Amino acid sequence: HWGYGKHNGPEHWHKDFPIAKGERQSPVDIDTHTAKYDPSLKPLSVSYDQATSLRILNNGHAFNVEFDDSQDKAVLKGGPLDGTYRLIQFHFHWGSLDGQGSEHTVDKKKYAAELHLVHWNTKYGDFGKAVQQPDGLAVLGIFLKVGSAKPGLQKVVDVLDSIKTKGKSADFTNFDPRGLLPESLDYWTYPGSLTTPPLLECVTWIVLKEPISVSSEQVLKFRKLNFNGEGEPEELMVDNWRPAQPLKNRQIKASF
Ligand SMILES: [O][B+]1([O])O[C]C2=C1[C]=C([N]C(=S)[N]C1=[C][C]=[C][C]=[C]1)[C]=[C]2
Ligand SMILES: [Zn+2]
Repeated sequence: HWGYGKHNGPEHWHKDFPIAKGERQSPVDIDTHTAKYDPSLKPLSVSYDQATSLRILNNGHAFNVEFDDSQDKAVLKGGPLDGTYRLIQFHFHWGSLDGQGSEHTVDKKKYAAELHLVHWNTKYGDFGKAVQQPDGLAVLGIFLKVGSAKPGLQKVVDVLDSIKTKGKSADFTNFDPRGLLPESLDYWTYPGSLTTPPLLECVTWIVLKEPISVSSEQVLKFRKLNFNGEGEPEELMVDNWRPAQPLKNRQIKASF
């Protein structure tokens, strides 16, 4: 099936998922000089204090840390959002080299990786229903730049040996996602899509201006993961990012 190889990568996805050539595809390049400051945009409201992480898993495309979303424990509200969006999971996209890895770019600059905190609009009842709606998901995107280590990220890095291959999972309770946020919540926002098949156009993207810093060792360990399943030929999980797509008829708004 789909992947990030030369034979099944982003340039091939449109054959099975024609929406790949849609009107509101992600990611996109964020041109800082063209983004429109919108004084009407409200501050984001990230309430993760009651977050309940459950487990971490390697699904062959990235590693996902899942949360209990059967109640309004960890939610995202405010900003450009109407309503309450519940955190269901987070994952990253990264590169084979420090100079690439993020999906969104800023004035064409690529970061070493990009964290996606995925949330779904509770008015739709469940995640499956939400992805069929234009305002079904709110993904908070955060860039990672290589520099000093991110203490909060280390708990995730240390458990990766236990989910090296596709289909492996491990218990991952009591993880606090607040440890993954930068100091500032200034952001850019635009309507887009999942950056992976089915590439549904159901996402309100909220991308933070301020990157978090992670050490070269932390991202290096991301690169030791495998796309393949155990017992299959080893393919390192790197460059699991889709390149910037045409902005088309959309405006990127800035909260600052
Ligand atoms: O492209 B992404 O990596 O970036 C942001 C993001 C990504 C993937 C998903 N999708 C998830 S969690 N499940 C899913 C599975 C099947 C159909 C629809 C959705 C959600 C958010
Ligand atoms: Zn993602």
